[PDB]
Amino acid sequence: MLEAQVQFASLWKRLVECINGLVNEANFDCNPGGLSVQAMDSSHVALVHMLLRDDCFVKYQCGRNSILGLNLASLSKVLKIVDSNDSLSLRHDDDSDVVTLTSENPEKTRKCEYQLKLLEIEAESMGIPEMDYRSTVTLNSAEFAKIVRDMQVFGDTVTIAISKEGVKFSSSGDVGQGYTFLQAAGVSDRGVEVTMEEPITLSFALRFMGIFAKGSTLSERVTLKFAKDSPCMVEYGIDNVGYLRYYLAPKVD
Amino acid sequence: MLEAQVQFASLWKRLVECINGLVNEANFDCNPGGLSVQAMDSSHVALVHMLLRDDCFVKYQCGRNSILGLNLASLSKVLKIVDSNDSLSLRHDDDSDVVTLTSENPEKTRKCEYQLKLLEIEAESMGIPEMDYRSTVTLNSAEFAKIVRDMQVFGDTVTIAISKEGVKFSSSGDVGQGYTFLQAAGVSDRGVEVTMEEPITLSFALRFMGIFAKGSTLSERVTLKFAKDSPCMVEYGIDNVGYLRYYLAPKVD
Amino acid sequence: MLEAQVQFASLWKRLVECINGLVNEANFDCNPGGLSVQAMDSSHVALVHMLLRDDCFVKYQCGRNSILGLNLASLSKVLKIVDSNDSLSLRHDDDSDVVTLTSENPEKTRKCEYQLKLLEIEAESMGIPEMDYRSTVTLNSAEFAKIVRDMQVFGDTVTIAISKEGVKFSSSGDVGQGYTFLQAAGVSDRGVEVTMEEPITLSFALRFMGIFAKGSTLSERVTLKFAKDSPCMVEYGIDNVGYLRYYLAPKVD
Repeated sequence: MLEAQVQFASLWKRLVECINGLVNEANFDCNPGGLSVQAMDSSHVALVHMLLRDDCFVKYQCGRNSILGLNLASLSKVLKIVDSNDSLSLRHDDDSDVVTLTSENPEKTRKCEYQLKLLEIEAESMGIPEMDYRSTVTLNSAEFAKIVRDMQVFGDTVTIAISKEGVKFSSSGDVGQGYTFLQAAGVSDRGVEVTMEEPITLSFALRFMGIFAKGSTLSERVTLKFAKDSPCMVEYGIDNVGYLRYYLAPKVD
Repeated sequence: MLEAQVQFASLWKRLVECINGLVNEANFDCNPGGLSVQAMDSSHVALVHMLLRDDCFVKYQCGRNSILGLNLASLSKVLKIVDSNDSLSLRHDDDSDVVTLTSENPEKTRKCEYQLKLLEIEAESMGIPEMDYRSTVTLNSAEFAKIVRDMQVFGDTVTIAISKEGVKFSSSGDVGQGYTFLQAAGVSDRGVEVTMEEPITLSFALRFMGIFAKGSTLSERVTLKFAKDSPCMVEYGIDNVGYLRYYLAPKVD
Repeated sequence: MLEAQVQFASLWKRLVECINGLVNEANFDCNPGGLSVQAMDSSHVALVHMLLRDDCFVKYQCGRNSILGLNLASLSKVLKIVDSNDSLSLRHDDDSDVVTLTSENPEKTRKCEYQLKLLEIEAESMGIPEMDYRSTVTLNSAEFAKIVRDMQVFGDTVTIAISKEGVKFSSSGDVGQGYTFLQAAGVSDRGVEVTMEEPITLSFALRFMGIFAKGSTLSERVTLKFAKDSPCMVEYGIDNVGYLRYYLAPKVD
């Protein structure tokens, strides 16, 4: 008999969005740890890990370690109609086969309740190739989102070069050739924060880069980790309550 | 002969929207009382009745009861171009076969004039239902619009359950099952008012409540009236110079 | 060598949009007097002339008069991505065959470089039509723009009529008939400025007037010159650094 009440429904909304863009169904591992979603796309090139630490909710209950699959496509539909600044309780009951969403006014005068059938989804299998180590770059999430969305006019293959205090995005297509340089501002105190062990230059699929970048709604900064010849990682982190990561394979030559 | 000129054309633009949702030609009864439209949708389930009273216009001249058939499609198209803050004169001459919309700039520097051919429309049939209403809820027009656009994600029939302190809007369907609930106590003399004759519960095509709920461009509040086994009424008041009133058959067996 | 950096990219962005809606490829003559584009629509009925005087750029080098033909589709695409308020520099090296675009932050913090392949476009026939007569009218660009879009709900041919008093745009079609009238009697002494010799009433292909009107993003005002049985002209002066000028064939039975 799980329960998970976040305070501003806007979060769930911005999440399911990001994630729906990559898989249309997925399992919600509910542990008293918190909620997590792990999943791959249909072409098995990209990974989603999302954590919501139990201390992220304003209520919580997971004595059990239950799993709930559901339709993201449908959750996305129900979530679009849910006011941004309403509260939102996820809920289950033993073998119910139905999860139930519950929105309430701040002023406690509007109450909505939505109920989705669940699935019925198979074991995750592949997950968590780790750990990149070699180079880290951090930057403006929405800056980043733009840069991908931008490169896409050229090819659907971005190339990321990590230089001494440099991160360079190139692409090629029929149109021609673009790039974008970002020098590293550093380092304190109260811009781009490269931190390489290496000049390393991998490249990636833009379709998928794009899917990821939708994350910029959850976090102002975004972190990119690389390892020559390994699944790279893009991490959007909630400040005190969890993270969203994507891993994606390089192109090989 | 008929001249009828409103100050700000926004009002016309907004109204033809409301009603072009239900029917695409209507007869306008023009009489010295003012303009009135009364129309029924092709399936005979929903009736519109709109009245702009004579004083809604900055000036109004209607010797005799003439009837003009107008293609709401075309009208709507022409109103889309007329500016919100311009004035609009609707005029028709003795045996003119056409009606003419003239619009002027507040500063009289610009003058637009549009002529619409006018149709002959088979007489709009069944008459206004009434009257005794067990119940009467009155909530925010814009809220109500959201509620019916919301319910539409589920299925296309909305059940409206009326309680004291409550009115429940429920759906069902392939995506699942929602309900939005609005409560009604306090506070005189300072939400959602309700009225005690009985607990009553009817349901209705969402297709049509949708068409209705565009009424929220005309009035901050909408009023719902209901009676057992009878056509509900949704009335939006136009600034105390007319009303837009809709009626829909329950989806009873 | 050639090198032409404008201060705010906005200009090129709004510019390519204008001409891109007339031809999808065209020639960029760059002489030391400035940049010029002459272009004819495929249907050989209408004409773009566009100049930007050398004083218009923050840096401008053009010792000899080289031509660059290039794809307006691609160019439009690249400039959608470029920030309005970034600098943007245009370069071509001896016979390079590729032009390079270079955007930069005001604060030199992000740098972008795009490269496009150029082409050979064949010279488009007839120079520009010379003789102009005493019909003129100058209005708000944006009001002009609205009027075409407006007149287009009726037909596909606007009829422009210059009188001492004002200019009359009219149009007919399925929907009905419509006109817009504007006047210019006096300013006396602090929008419309007619200055004709004789009354003159031509008509025109709305499709193109639409295309032309996009110019309104360039200049707050717009001048239309006419001449009995001749191609009219629409001029959008850039603010003393250039002009965008369109020529269209009248339509006579």
